[PDB]
Amino acid sequence: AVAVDLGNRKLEISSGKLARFADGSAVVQSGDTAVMVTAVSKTKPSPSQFMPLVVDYRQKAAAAGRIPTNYLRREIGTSDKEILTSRIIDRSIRPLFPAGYFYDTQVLCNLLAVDGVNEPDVLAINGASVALSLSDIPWNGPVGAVRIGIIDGEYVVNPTRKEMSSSTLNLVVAGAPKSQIVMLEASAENILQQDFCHAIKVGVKYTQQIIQGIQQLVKETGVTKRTPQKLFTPSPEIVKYTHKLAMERLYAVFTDYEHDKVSRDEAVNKIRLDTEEQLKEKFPEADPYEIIESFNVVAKEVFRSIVLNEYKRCDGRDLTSLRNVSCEVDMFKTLHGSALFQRGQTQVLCTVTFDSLESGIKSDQVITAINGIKDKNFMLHYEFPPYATNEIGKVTGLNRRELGHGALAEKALYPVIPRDFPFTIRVTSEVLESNGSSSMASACGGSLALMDSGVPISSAVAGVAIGLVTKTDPEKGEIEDYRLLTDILGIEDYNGDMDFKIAGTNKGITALQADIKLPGIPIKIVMEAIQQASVAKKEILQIMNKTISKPRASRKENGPVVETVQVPLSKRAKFVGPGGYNLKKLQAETGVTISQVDEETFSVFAPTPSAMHEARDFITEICK
Amino acid sequence: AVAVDLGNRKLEISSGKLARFADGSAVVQSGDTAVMVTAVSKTKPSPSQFMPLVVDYRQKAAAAGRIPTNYLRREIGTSDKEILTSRIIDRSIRPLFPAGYFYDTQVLCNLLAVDGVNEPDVLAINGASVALSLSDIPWNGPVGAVRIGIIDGEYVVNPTRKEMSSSTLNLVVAGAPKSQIVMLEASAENILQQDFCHAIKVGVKYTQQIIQGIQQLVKETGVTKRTPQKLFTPSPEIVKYTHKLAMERLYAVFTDYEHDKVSRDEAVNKIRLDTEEQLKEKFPEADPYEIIESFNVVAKEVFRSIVLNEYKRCDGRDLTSLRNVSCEVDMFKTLHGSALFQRGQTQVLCTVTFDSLESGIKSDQVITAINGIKDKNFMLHYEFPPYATNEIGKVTGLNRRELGHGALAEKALYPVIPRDFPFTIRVTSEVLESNGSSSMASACGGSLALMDSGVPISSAVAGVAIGLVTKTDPEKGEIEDYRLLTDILGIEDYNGDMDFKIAGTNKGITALQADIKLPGIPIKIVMEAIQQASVAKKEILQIMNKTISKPRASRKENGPVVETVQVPLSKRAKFVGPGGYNLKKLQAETGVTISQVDEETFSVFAPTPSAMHEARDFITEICK
Amino acid sequence: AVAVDLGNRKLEISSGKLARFADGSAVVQSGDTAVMVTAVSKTKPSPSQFMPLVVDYRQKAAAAGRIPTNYLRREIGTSDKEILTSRIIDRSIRPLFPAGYFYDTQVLCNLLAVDGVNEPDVLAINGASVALSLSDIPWNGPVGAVRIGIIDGEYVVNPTRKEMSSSTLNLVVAGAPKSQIVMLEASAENILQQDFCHAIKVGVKYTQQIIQGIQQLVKETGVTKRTPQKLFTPSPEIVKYTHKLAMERLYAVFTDYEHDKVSRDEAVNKIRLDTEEQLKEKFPEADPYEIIESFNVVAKEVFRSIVLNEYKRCDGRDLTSLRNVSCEVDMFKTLHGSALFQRGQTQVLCTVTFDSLESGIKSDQVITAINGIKDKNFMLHYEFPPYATNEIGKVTGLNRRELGHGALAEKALYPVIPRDFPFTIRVTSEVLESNGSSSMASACGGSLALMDSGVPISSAVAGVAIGLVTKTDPEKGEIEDYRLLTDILGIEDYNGDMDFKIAGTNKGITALQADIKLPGIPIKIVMEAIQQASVAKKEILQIMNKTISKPRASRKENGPVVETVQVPLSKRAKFVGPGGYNLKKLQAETGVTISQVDEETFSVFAPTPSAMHEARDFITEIC
RNA sequence: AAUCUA
Repeated sequence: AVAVDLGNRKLEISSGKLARFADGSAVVQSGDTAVMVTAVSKTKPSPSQFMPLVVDYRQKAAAAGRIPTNYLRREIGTSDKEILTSRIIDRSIRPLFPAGYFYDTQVLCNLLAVDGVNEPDVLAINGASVALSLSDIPWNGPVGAVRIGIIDGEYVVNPTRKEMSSSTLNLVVAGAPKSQIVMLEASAENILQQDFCHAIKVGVKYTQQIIQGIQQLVKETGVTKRTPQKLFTPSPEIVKYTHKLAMERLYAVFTDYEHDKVSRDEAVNKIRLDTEEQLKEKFPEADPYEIIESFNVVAKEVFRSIVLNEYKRCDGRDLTSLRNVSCEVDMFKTLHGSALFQRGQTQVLCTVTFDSLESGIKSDQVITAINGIKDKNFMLHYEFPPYATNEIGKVTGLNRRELGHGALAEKALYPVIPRDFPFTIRVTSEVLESNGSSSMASACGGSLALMDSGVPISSAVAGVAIGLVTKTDPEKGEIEDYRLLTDILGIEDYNGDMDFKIAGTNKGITALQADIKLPGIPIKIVMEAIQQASVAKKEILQIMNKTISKPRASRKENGPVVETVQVPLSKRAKFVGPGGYNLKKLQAETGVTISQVDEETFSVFAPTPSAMHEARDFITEICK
Repeated sequence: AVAVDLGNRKLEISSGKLARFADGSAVVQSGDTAVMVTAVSKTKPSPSQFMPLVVDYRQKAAAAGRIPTNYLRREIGTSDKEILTSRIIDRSIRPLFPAGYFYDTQVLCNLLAVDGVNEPDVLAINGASVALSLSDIPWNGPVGAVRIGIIDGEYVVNPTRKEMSSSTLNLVVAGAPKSQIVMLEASAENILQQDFCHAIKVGVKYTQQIIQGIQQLVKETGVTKRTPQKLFTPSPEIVKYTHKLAMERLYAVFTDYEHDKVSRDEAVNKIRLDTEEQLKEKFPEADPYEIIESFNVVAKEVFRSIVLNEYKRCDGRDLTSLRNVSCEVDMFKTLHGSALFQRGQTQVLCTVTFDSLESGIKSDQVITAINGIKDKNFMLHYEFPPYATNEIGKVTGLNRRELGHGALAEKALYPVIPRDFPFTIRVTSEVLESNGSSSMASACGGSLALMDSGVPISSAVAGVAIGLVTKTDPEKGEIEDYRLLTDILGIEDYNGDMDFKIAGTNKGITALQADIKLPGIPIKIVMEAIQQASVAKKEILQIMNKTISKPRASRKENGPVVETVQVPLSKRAKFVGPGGYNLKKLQAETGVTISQVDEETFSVFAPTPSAMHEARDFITEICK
Repeated sequence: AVAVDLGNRKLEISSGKLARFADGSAVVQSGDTAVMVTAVSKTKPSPSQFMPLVVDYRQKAAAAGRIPTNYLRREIGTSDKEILTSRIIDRSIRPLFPAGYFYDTQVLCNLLAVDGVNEPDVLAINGASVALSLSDIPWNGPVGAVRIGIIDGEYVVNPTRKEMSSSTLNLVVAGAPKSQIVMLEASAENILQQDFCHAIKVGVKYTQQIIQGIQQLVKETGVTKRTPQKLFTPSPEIVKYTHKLAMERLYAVFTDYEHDKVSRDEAVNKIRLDTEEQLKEKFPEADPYEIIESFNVVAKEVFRSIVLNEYKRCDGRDLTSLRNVSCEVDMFKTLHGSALFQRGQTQVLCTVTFDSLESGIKSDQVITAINGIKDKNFMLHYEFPPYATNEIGKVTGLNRRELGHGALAEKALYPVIPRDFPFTIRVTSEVLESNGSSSMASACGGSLALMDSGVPISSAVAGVAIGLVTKTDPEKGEIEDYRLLTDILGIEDYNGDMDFKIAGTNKGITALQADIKLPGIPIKIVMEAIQQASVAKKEILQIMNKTISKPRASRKENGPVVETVQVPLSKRAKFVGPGGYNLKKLQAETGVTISQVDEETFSVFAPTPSAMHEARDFITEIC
């Protein structure tokens, strides 16, 4: 039992009592909230040629969570917040795993107790760190996670639920030893850049104390690490031979500025098919995947050497230039709001739909209605159809990537959404084409569609992704020099080190999500990435303002309307019907929903004036 | 863009703007309704030994303006209407794919906008044709698709939502060039054969106009088709050798009239096992699938040659004779209605259950799973259990074929269902044995069960499946000679050219679904198949009428009962309970449904008189 | 058609009219309830290397066949009673399949009609026996299945639904020929052991009558069984050679009493890896699965010979000795009740949560009827997370084992739960570690957590699992001698013959689930297993009484509270809001549930007193 | 998905 003091907060780490059969287990307690995290890793390599790591953060009970009704419903039973927490934990621990660790690994978080004051999500990230640190699973260095908020101008570490409701910043920092950053996930209320960057510095300082406490527990326990039967990394001899074969061909392809996404990928694949043939004859004993990964290592190295040495990218841009940006509005008459945002080869269609407040946050069943509430009656639904990348995939159910991307785009637009709007605002973003940051494209497209729809937002929101390419000597592991790329392509995210998504208005930062593929990056690099994104964001907002700069004076005339119709008491029985049968039937044939607000008056919501005409006829004929 | 004029309707076809990464994309607009359809086909051969083709039609109710109803505020699962539309689109485009195209292919329909006037389902079929035509996917000539209605005796092309509700015919025709028909799918309010037949030729004329417009768009934007790695068809010299080995044995098996379904299949399989081992020796280098498919082609040719040359079928029937039909009602005492319909070796058990009216208004707003209500309170649930074919299969959901078969039988019996019935009518059809058109047997058994249950249907409904065997030119492809088969077996559907399922009253037609496997059939064959089915339907109805000819004078004694119970204002709180808890608990353990009618009246629906005795006893003690 | 008489009840069994394409089919009718069961078995062996039998029991309607639900199955699925009934049917017919019958088999039950009087679950078990008996699927003798209930001290065979509500015992017996017992599944209202044992004897007698009726119909039909392409039992030549190689090594491992679960399994796998390599050289032509299964046979045989010959278990204790039992309560402050129960290397964490009574209903007529409503507002949710065995598995959803084990643990604790409790009682049992009877440990842990939470249960409930090792005649098939083991380990469960899970208080039996892996066992062995378990339950109940012997005088100070707020008619519209908007908004921002009592009263349920305070502020400010 | 050192 090791206690770590974080200002006025107390963190307690324990192990050896619960779940002794798991490879690693830990209990993290703050106040009266305890989280038990377990780590299991199979010793037999997985058939899949990557690192299979699954994080499942499960809430035992909100009030009384009980159980989903049936088995297939139970598969749906995973809530949105549990999915988001699992992705944060996964992003915090994935970079620290060794290369070639192709072994099935599962990290499970079980909420032993929740006091309703201390948040269990932060404790779950630390619990994952302690469980892996104490386990025999090879995992490079412990990590510490804290939350930073700003309450009346003061920075608070791990704020309570009450403080978070009055905070202008919701930043979660995961830090590696010697003051590195592994995960950044923020949601700010359009706060200044200087205020934002100071909170990152404060958060990193706290995570070092947690790492110190975890290191003390690890030493006192006497942790021994397993030796995996094989680490799946290409041998240096095969890799340097692949470099000799395809250095010039890949260099010419990556310096060809006439390529598009498909043309470039086909050109690289054409070189690959030639290289794999020659590689197999030279090394017949090599594993079939070892041939594949050797080309990927060589191609990635050549791709990064061009930007490092020449400061020019594969499409002829320099380190700070954006791709072509085009915007459109009100492309379809019937939609309440519409926009088509294009950025390079990334194309996103955004639609705004208004609906009644009751039919937007209120569900029939109270038990499932919890956690489905929206503060401003605002939600964003993000779709990534398989045809966006010319692929075939199932379209049943939202996966975790679409869920996280929708939450990130909703976080960016949330601060500018006005309060007390008469209707629930639902923004739907569909990625028609994907060659880069579709989620930040959904923030810009969603901003345009909101202004077109006529909802009076405070300011336009633009997002951008910042890449990173570093040169690190293996003998030291430190970063010598690096480049920051603005508005990265898909290949730059794939062959880079960080996909630093950052969104906000021209005068502040609204959301941030840094996905670092390196085992930590210095504090200095993150600040420069934020500043570099500030310049790019202002340029994007200039292009957006040309298409539309202010919200329309009013909503479209074919939009929803909210009004009241008087129903007398003597007529209440026939109008509503037995058990609300008549009202339920009307809401089915026509989209009009009728809600009772007074013993004599009923509020009728009509999604369209034409939909009003069918409903108004329905009430009049029943009225007789 | 290309504009196609269809009477007073205008069709707009466009491409090259949205979703440019897919192999083919198209936007089809009618009025303010726009639908985007994309087609993606993999270039590597599928491991499956058939053509994997998936069509998904998603409503995306953001176009309508009322997208969210559930607590997740996003669509969960697939609606019944969405599944049926995906089936219609799939049937329109599947026959036009070349033989041996064993490549994964997905067609996705995104509803960009809907105006509530023009139906997007018809535009989705045309969009699938344009997307496939402009793509590089190997696909035959363009397919036009229109919906033909009859309003005040006038034939209307692509009727609006308002006209579709006043139409006595809902016919969808998909046409190929040269006025061929690839898909027929209709439901009529017991209309005459002459009126039904005229609408078909009117619809085929309009689909040629669409084809001409699509061909112009293909000419304007240059379309080059890909060359697949290979088309998986058996080699001609392999097929002709299999003919030498197994022509005589298959000829004897197919001319043996003492075979049943299982014995005929075993006899053919015995020849297949002996032939395959000889084929492998003759062609050691041949693909293992090429050996399997070569026998299926030879067997299909021998099976069809007997019908064409000798006009005699594999079971001894002629082209017009029906199978033995046995009807029998009143299966069990407690069922409200029941019937056991036997048609050859196809056995179907149909049950009728009377539910409350309140159980039929389940929409997505009330319950997340089920959306929509039936115009008449009547639905048909169709089951195809795995033991019907002596097979093992998952008994879970996600069965597209069962949903499609149930919809076909439901609309076959829909026109005769009486209006303003006091109870919801639920017809459950189970296939106990299957050797043919079990779906059509669900209409015959369903009407027998409806009459046995006491429902005053207007007239009896009988269904039948008409097969087809053609002898086309090996080069021209023109249909030279053909035979229409009445009440086909399973092997006649598998080895045939279409499964022409048409049901109706002795005086009219109520439903039709033509599943053509040929790349279009002449309009003359469709008309002759309709006439041939009219004669067969009369014979089936005569057999059915002997078992039962009119509905029973009253419902069964153990049928549902509805009457009110009066409670005082003082006892309302105790009777209803806190938040309706007492009513929901009594109605969950006793089985009755209680709905409030007035301030003193409660309507109780009891499925059985015994159930009302239990509910009455519970009311008495509560009222004490 | 054959009619079998069971006292005042009548069974009608017929075949040959419905679904003639299936391998086996039968209709079993009692009263106006008819159940149709089919059996399909593939003739091509499956590559699963075990018996792939799946039993699916489906009902057209819920609440005694009064609410149609077949149409809703597409998006909703199968309810838990359908899962439990399928499990019971599977356990009644699985042990009678021949060894090595690795062929896909599916048994499906279709409720043709239900009258709301005769329960179709019992008829489904008999229909599975008749359908398999008349089929060509290789299967052993027929099984008769009856239900026995005690109504006013009288034993009733196949009691009606109305009778079952007034019964103190719900016992389902599946019997084999020669009065053998195949499946036992009982829940009792804390009845005496002697009354429980007599009902088993009565049930076995009634199942013999059904078997004689089924055998008559089989003879009349003239059933001929198929010859399977292969039976996948390991060859005796390979088994005898594996014995020579691993008899001595496995003997030392199983007599090493310092082993724990992981070390013992690792030591066994060490021998398996070496022996399986030597086996391949001796029989290169042997099936690779045959090599695997031959070692499993030898290891099981050596494991059993130690118990029979020496009367010592693999961990050093004797046949009637329990494992080390550790109990602990009140570990987390905010939990309404908690308990950590340890039994050997089995660890179970049990939590008690109080909710409002309205949480039992699901707000929908069909959905609430599908899952039912618990009689005493009490249910137990049982989880078996994959880290309990150091395994990786899909964590979303509850499989068949988790649902059945949770129902067994809920059955044990149900008789002692008090009535008229102001709150809904939810018990969550999580298996942190598993090495034995986790479900039985969930009854003990749940009893500790209920007393700690302050629930006034009538008596503490303890459970245990009894194993069985028999020396059966190679040809005669009779049990020469046997040993009953108390509180078996997982390895003794794996290599044993029975999972006799049995729970009860200090003065009666509350639940029982016998999982027999043999093709029937004599009723004398069953009687001794019940007696041996009563001794073990006494010792367990004494240990748990030291940790906590009586429920706490009151619930925890941070538990739920139900209050009442009075609102005027003028302020009702503002308080409830448009269409109950404000009430639902509060229910999502604080977790409190407000329900209308009358025109003036609203009842507020708050999980914590703090939630009551903040919600009370909202009511005052909104008014 | 069933069974499964649960």
